[PDB]
Amino acid sequence: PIVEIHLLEGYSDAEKERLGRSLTAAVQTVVPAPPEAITVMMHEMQAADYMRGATRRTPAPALPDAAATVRDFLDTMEARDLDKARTFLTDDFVMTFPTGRRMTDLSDLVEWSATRYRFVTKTYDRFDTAATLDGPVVYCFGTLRGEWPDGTPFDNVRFIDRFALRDGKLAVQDVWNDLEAMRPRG
Amino acid sequence: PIVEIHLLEGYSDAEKERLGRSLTAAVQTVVPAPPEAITVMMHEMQAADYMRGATRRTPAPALPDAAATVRDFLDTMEARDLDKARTFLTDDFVMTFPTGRRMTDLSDLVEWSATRYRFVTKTYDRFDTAATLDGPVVYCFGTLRGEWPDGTPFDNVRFIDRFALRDGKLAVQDVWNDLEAMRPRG
Amino acid sequence: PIVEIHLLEGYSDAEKERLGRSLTAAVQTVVPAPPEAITVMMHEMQAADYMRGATRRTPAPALPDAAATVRDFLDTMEARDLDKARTFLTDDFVMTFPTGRRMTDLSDLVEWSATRYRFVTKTYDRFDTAATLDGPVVYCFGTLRGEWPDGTPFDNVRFIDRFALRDGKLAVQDVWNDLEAMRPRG
Amino acid sequence: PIVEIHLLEGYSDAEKERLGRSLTAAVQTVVPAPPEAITVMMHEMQAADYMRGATRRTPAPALPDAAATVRDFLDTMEARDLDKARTFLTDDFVMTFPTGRRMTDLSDLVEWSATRYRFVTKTYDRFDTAATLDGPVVYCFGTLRGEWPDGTPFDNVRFIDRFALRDGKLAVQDVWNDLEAMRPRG
Amino acid sequence: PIVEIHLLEGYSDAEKERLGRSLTAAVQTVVPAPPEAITVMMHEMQAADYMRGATRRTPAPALPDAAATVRDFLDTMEARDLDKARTFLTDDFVMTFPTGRRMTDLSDLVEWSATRYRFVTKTYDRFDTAATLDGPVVYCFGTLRGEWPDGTPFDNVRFIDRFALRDGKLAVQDVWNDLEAMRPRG
Amino acid sequence: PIVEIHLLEGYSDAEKERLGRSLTAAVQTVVPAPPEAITVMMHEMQAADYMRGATRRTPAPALPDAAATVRDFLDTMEARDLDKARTFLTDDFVMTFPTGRRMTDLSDLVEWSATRYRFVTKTYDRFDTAATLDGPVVYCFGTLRGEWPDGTPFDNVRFIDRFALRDGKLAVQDVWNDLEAMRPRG
Repeated sequence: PIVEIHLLEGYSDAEKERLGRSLTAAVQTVVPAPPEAITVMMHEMQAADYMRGATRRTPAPALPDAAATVRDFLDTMEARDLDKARTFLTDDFVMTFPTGRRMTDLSDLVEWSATRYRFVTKTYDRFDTAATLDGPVVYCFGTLRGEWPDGTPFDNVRFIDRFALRDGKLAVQDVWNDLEAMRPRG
Repeated sequence: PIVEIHLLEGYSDAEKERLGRSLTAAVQTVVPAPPEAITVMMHEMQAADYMRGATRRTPAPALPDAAATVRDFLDTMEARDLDKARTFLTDDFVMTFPTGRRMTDLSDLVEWSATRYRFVTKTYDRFDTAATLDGPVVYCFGTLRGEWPDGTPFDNVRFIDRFALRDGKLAVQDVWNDLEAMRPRG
Repeated sequence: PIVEIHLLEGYSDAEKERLGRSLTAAVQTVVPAPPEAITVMMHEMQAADYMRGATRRTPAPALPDAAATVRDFLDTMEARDLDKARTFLTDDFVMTFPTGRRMTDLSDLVEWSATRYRFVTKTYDRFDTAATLDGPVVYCFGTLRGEWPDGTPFDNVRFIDRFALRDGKLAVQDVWNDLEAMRPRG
Repeated sequence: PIVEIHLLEGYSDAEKERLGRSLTAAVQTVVPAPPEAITVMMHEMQAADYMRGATRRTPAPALPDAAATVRDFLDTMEARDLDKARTFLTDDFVMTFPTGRRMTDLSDLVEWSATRYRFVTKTYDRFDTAATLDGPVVYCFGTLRGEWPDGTPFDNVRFIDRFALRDGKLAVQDVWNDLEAMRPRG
Repeated sequence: PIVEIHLLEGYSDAEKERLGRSLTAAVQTVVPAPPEAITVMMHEMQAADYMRGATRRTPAPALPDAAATVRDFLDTMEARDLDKARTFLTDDFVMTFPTGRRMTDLSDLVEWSATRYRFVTKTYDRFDTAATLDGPVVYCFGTLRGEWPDGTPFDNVRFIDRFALRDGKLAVQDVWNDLEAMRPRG
Repeated sequence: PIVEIHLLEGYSDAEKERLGRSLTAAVQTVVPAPPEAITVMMHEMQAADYMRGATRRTPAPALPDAAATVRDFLDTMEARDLDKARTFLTDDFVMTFPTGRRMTDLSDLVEWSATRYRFVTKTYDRFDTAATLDGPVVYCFGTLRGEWPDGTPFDNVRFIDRFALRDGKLAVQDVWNDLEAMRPRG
């Protein structure tokens, strides 16, 4: 299958590369061709060579790479830099953590987790980006290492995060993980 | 943006529809245009009209709707019809459940889960399909209702499933949920 | 130059003909290439093959030929079949005749016109259709023959009509002619 | 509908805009779509990227905007600069004014009109271009202000002009107006 | 590289296959890509979908396969069916065989060859078709088996034929071979 | 017919010219259209605008003009400059000469031919390049002049060479000629 996309000039090489990869995978959700049977060609237009409604149009500035934004945010939270972390977030950002704990302030999350473990560090197995008609959604999963409250080190505890975005910013975060399934009880 | 895709004739209307929606959404991971500003045009070719390496090509028969395949599998599992559930699976299908329990035989899952709760029933908040270069990956999440082993009822226990597919069959299942986080402890 | 147009299936051959000639002529308003150096290709899409905003589009019916509609209306007026004439008009149709006489009701025109001449019959020299971004606009000019109020015959009195259309119906008529220039004065 | 046009490099942004608008309007003579639903994409080729006959082609230098040419000729005539006015004209230019007065010399028209009014100056309500296969045809209409021969001022006397062009110059002019309909009579 | 060709309906599947292979090969005379990297797509248009100079156009009836025509002529000469062989030929067909012997009558070739060998039968290693703008040119080469005039058998005597064609018919034949280089000498 | 080819930027004007003429000639092997009915359009893509298998292609430099390479090599062999002549050859180059003599060392050809004639020089009637799916194949033919071993001059002895190329180098040479047919015999 051969995909052509006509777009206005001004997107970077890295943005074209994301788009090309995204278009290729889209095809594979229906057509079981190997990526190597799938071609994407991009035709760039200058503003004077494009009109819609008898009117030139302004290119929509590119969204950042949603998976990179999520990783940057999650890195910034591990560095405990809440000021910087907030710059990734919409005004109405909402987090849901295990138990259904719903929170809108990053400080609330620090206090709530403080007693659940001393710290946790993420190892990422995978980032998947789900393209929706409401923009991208990011899933990332892997394992946690850290220490329980009494200091006991743990390791290889599975986690997954889901982020929904709006206009490039993180708008919703949901978290599921295996901490309470691996916590020592007896 | 205008997307054109050239493909061999034979795909159903519903397949073209999924394909067009996936392509539209793929654009939106980079170009934040209103879906109204995004056009998809499909050019259908007869076998005789298309050639690569100087030879006609075989129409690769369409994949099914992966989210619907996942939903049907999970429904069948809830009906405890393991004979049918296995018709969804690759021969090397592997499941990972909370604690990192890695299982390849649905029977193993039944026995392992039997002690952890009497039953669960899934309410689905959302499916998302992540188009990858290895094919579709399906994420679905929502909440569980059921009973703890002592017969105590629960509901609204968060869960998330991830499925990776291969040639229209389910190849990998990973599961994360809030059961151990919500389970009553003396 | 080579013009490609992509459109939904279901236009007749004659409609495709009109569209091809119109596109060719548009090119000739800027590029003084001979018509033979201008190619038009039409790609036809089934509904299933075309999507904007993740939605199939319903194919409209083609507009009638505006110049024929005008001719038909003017013919009906000459036959004095007002009921039929009105079927050609928008509810807000407006006429402007020499002296700037502005009229909305066909019956107003026959009354106003009756004192000006016994009758007029149009010979058409030319129709022209101007493609505008509000729709087609038709111009037709030629000569009138008739009799002045006292019965004196006349012939070859120049006239021109302009019609603006909306959705295939006649929305504005402007009229200009040489009657008063040629009228006998005692 | 999506219109693509392939043309050789060299046309200015303004020429491209004219062409884009003409193609858009052309579509609207058959397909009842709002301009907003109609896209025009231009693909520009360098000489080395284009071949017809195993040989290259030289682009036809663009036509000027016929409506601007007409307006400039008419402005010039209002300034009474007949030397300049003639540079707009084909050698066989022919004029027809109310009464069927057929004229080839601009000085003829000056003499003939001098009897008819002291002066008139045009206010333009609209320009329309009819794209035809023999090149553009220009219609413009509006009103005249001026003075009758005895010095009585008039105002809002309707007029319409039609110009046929040949290779960018004015070849035929036809005029119709309400001057004799509005003239005071005895 | 992606090659697209737009053409009128009416070509057979076999004609399209020849066309696709020739376009692929053409690309390979300049672009050093393997055929598997070269895609050809054909867009077929009904007559109503195509316009040049604002008129429909009639497809040129396809040419026959030049290399098959040659093979058929040569097979016919091996069965010695001269009357049939002359149906492949232009009225001014010319042959040139080793020693420079030029001949226009097939029966002249029969008499000349008679004393050079008892018979010869062609095994074809290859046909190559040279796409020139002045007509097709067919080269074919391989080996001969047969018997010298004294009955002594031979095989693997190399041969090559060149044929120029005109409007589907064989117009020139040139032959070179190793018979005299292999002939036994006293 | 209208051919479009999409390819990476970087081909020279002369390379595009060869490619356009070749595509044109390819069409003409099937569609006997006049060359001015055949247009070729080339669409150039930047590296970042083209993907296959979700990865960009590295453009490989255009092939040289095969018929020129062949001519250069043959001129160099006439000059007896084997060192230079070998720069044109693949490492697995193979020659077949009359009698089926198969040689891989240019030195071998000089020994073998030295006893067959004093020298020959080629007068070329024609080069034909055949576009094949294995790459370009060059045929050139004409006549030889030289001297038999005893010094007796000859001229007008027919010859034909066939070269197959690989990555712009000569990989196979086959030769057929009338030398043994014209040699004086005791």
